[PDB]
Amino acid sequence: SLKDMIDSIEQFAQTQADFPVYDCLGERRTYGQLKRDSDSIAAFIDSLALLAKSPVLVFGAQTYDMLATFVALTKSGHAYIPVDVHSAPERILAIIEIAKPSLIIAIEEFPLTIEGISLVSLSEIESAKLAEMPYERTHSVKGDDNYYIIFTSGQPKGVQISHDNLLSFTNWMIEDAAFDVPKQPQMLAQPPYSFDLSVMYWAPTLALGGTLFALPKELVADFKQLFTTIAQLPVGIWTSTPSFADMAMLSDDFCQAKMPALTHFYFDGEELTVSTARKLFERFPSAKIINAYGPTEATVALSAIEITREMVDNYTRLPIGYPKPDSPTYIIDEDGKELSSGEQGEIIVTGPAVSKGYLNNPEKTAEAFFTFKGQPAYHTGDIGSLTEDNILLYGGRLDFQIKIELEDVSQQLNQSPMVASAVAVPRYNKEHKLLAYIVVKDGVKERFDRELELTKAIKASVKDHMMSYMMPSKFLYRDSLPLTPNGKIDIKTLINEVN
Repeated sequence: SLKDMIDSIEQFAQTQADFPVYDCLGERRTYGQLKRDSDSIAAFIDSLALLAKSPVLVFGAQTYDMLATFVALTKSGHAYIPVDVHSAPERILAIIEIAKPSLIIAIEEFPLTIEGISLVSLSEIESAKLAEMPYERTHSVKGDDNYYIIFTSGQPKGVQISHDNLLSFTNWMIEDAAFDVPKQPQMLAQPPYSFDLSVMYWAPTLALGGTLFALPKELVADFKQLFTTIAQLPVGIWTSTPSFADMAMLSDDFCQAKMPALTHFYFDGEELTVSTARKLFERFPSAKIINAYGPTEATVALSAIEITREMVDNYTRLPIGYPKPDSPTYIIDEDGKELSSGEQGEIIVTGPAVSKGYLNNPEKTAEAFFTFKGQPAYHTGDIGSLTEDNILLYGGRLDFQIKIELEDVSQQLNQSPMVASAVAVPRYNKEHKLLAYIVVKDGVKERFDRELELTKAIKASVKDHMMSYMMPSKFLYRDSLPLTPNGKIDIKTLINEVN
């Protein structure tokens, strides 16, 4: 049972000083270096005489200095706000208005000028590391103090995760049979620090003293090379969105033979498709696949389960798994009434992993955060249900249960032997409403004179399992789907594209 994230990495600094905590295509850093580097940055932070416990915005990609800096802020009692190098300047500016950081640490070149706030760059950090100052933790973040603030993706909200929030996620994850995390795990680090899925690699990794394998900023660009460089890393564990795995599927190198070391896939953030999973079993016969689910507002994930071939062969949708023992999760009616097994309603999460709320936004906190049986609770905005087995099943976003949930129509379509992926979207006219974007498997377009014949053909492929009222009317064909900065299918965009 983990007690303090920092205490942990501090031990590994005594216990396995020269073991690698970080690797970027071969340039490595060790637990001993992480301790000294972060001790010295901490010292530099304290010398800046920032207001106690103020948050600090850390802007960069996924280099070692990002992590060293995060650890230094935690040591010196500051929550960090991670902002990725690719985020839109308006997003950055909005984040800065909401969070009112006392300092900006631009570990990559800051793309803006913001007067009124202290700004420090990479050179200051490197100069602090080079100075090797000593550090004693007198005012680290502990308990209910913010550990990090992650901004959501509408208009942005700042989710406050406390050290206690964090420990509850991490302690579950490393004790969970599904995840089954090995000692000193060797984990890919593909998700950006601005997205909370990244916690799913750095927390268990730092807690179990493994190594993070990070990729350079410019490989994020070209996908042919990306997946070829990833291929060469001795990574044991792949953590990403399912859409990112779908992209990996287009590479010859994404397979057992080229990635002999790969034992586990951890997915969160997005519906894991039956088809994606089947395909993963094609390329990695021996790999285990873990589906996990949770909102940012409850620390990364609240449930998880192993995916089997039994499930892939049989099910329409994949399960999102067993809720964690310390975070009681409930399904509720629209009236607030808890539902018995099997009925569908809003997923509600409770317990010590629930965020204390949205930084400086009490209206939105009051709307989503409430007390359920005297336990702090969060409205997920997700529809699902609970099995007798205590297994969460996913229906979809409340925003998209349009009565059925668009998500269901979508997965019923993905069942077509002709469809690569589909998304059912509605058309609006006065705030008044059934279509679907389709990408077909390759070599399908060419088998067909016109769109109508293709549409009739697709619609016949799925008819015997699709209720009549759930079959959309017009299909809109594209060659791929738009992807959000965080590796997700951009549903919002697709619904706007059809006004």
